[PDB]
Parts: sequence; C-alpha cells; structure tokens
Amino acid sequence: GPLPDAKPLVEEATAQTKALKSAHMVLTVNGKIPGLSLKTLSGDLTTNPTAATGNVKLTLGGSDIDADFVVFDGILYATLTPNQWSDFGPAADIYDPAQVLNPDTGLANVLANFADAKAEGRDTINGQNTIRISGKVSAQAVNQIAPPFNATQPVPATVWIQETGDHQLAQAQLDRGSGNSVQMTLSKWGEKVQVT
Repeated sequence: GPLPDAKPLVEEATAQTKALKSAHMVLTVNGKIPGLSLKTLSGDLTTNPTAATGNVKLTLGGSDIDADFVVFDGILYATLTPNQWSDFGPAADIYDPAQVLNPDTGLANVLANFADAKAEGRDTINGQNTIRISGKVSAQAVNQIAPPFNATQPVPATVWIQETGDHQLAQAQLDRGSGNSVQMTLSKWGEKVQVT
C-alpha cells in the first residue's frame, strides 16, 4: 500500500552498506558504455582481506568471451581458454574488486551521494520485498565506483532497498541515457568467500 519515506531508508542502507564485509554480486551492462567491454559478471566478493571469484562475459577484440576469474593476494587471474588460468597482474591496475564495498568510494558512497530520493514502488529482488527508489547520483561518486562511466553531471539512478530486516541495498542501476545502463544486484551479505 503506502510507501516508507525514501530518505531515512537510504540513510539506513548507507550505514548497513558501510559495515558490509562480503556479498554475492551480479552486474550487467545494458546497451553500450564507451570504453567498458564488460557485458555480465557474477561472483562472490570478500574484503579485509580482498578476494573474489566468479565468471565474467566480456568483449576482448570484438569477440564475446566467457571467463572464470579469481582475485587473490592483489592479483587477477582468469580462464581466457577453458580450464586454463592466466595471470593478469595486480587487479588494481584493471579494477580493484574491493572498490565496490569500500565504505568511502563504493556502494556506500553512491548511497551517500544519492539525491532527490523518492520511493516509487515495491519489487521482489531474490525473494525479498524491497522499495524501489528513484534519485540522482553525483558524477564524482559514479566515476569513483565505475570510472569508464565518465559521468559529467548527476546520474539518474534507481536503488532497491530491503523494506524490512537489515535494510540492505539489494539492487542499484545507473542510467547513462538512451537504453545504456549498468546495474548490480547484491545478495548473501556476509557469506564466507571461498579460497580461490
């Protein structure tokens, strides 16, 4: 029926997100974001210390590639060919996965810079009730979490936050105009992350 006020909900999600250590994430890009090859990714992230494992589909020379990836001890590895691990050097020289959960420049920072918050509706995300919430994320906050986005103005955005319970950020979308966008879904907050 009636929707909660978006502002307090965002502020709560911000606090909860700052305390996050680990999560499963699914990330997709709709349309085209110039300079970003990635199309989809699914994986598990933990921090302090940083480690990540998952799969990614990206374009590497006009071909679509499915690779498994691991970030461990600061290094990125991926299977560019089946069951064959390649070492691509320091993950940070491509993208440090812990960025997403960095309390100062990751999802928590997006939330803290999410302006004009307005509750729009309710949606199920991964079997949970969430409030869909519209607003605008600052260019700087966007560029810090997602450099290839190259924001030059506030970015229209939608976040879905758990209506009840821990009020976690379930999903976020950044709209780059047209049907070009990036979206990420978070689940399994606090899961123990494998061992590469």
